[PDB]
Amino acid sequence: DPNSSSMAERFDNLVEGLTEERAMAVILADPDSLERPVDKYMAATRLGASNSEESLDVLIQAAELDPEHLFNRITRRKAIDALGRRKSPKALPSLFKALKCSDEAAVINSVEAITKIDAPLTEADHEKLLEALKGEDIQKRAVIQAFCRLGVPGVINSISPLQDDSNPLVAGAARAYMSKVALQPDGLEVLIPQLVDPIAGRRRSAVIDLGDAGDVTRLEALVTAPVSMSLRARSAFQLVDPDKTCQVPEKYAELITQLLQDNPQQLKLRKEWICDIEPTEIENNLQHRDEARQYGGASSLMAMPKAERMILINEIKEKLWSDYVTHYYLTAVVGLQGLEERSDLIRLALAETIPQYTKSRIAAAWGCLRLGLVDQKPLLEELSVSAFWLPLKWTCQRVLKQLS
Repeated sequence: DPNSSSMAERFDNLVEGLTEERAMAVILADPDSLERPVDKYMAATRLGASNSEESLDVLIQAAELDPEHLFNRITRRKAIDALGRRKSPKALPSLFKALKCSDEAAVINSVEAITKIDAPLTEADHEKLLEALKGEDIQKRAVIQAFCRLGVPGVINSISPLQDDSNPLVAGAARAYMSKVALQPDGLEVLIPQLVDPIAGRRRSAVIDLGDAGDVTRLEALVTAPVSMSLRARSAFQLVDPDKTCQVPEKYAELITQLLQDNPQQLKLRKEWICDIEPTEIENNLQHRDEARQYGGASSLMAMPKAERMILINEIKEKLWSDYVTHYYLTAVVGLQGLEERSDLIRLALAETIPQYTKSRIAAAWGCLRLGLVDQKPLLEELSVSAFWLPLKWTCQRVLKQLS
């Protein structure tokens, strides 16, 4: 319910799906013949949330849909995301033919789907997946990361010289593989400056790759990279809790804590990202498309003397509280600085059940500790056990054990 505190309007897209018996019926038909032809996409999405063997073998047929059509290739794409969600090895033959295809969006879906299934691939399978590797760089990067996560060392001869590909998106991936799969943790030093590259795609890539690499001594580098906390948290938990056991070793517990508290004034920010300490400049940066800029806006908002802050915070909030981006930096600034006057936002954000605003529950949980909001314990105790996302489940646990 954050549209109610909102001059800005966040519009959801609610589409009415199908049942399972109706989905199976329409997913293979010719869309020329269907009452509501849009039903052909929602049937793959719906059968991916199913569990029956009959529905899985219908998804395999939608994954083998004749691409001479335009309407059947889209449905083939969603059956392939669907077979990745189903995580059954029965899909593997379907997905490997998609590798051989022209529509390269179903190739990139099919690889990621094979990654999700995490089944044991054969020597022949590794070779077909290597054919996909010689596409173009956005596809190469998905093929390398598939070997990196599947943990497939036969292809070491192919990924190895990519480490010197000119595109950091391909090369970073190939160095991740060399660390994770071939156990040379040395290729990663390139990524540490790339965590503050002027080009946001490499900055995000570097966060992505350093977690795929499994070199936990890179954890401190993630703490301060101007990239979305969610990405940094996800990669940091791939290093400290590789098995998603919801337990961080207490040797790292403070380095994870400050990654998750995401203090904009202690992140590594270039001069161009830091805006002036003025009402309209804080507001552009928070509205910017790039997180590096946004951290600079939240950086200077904190820097503003408290009196004007208390109003700037308020006006910005009544303007954009439904913007999940602005909703996060507001919650964080209140909690990081301990602004007791805006204790209401720390409680609002922690109660936020709409999944988009999750990072804000993290900022709110750290704010309850900083502010001593012990009345929130029945809600922290709830998340400590049933919060779906690990960095959130773990944050509430840390706050509970030291909330007095």
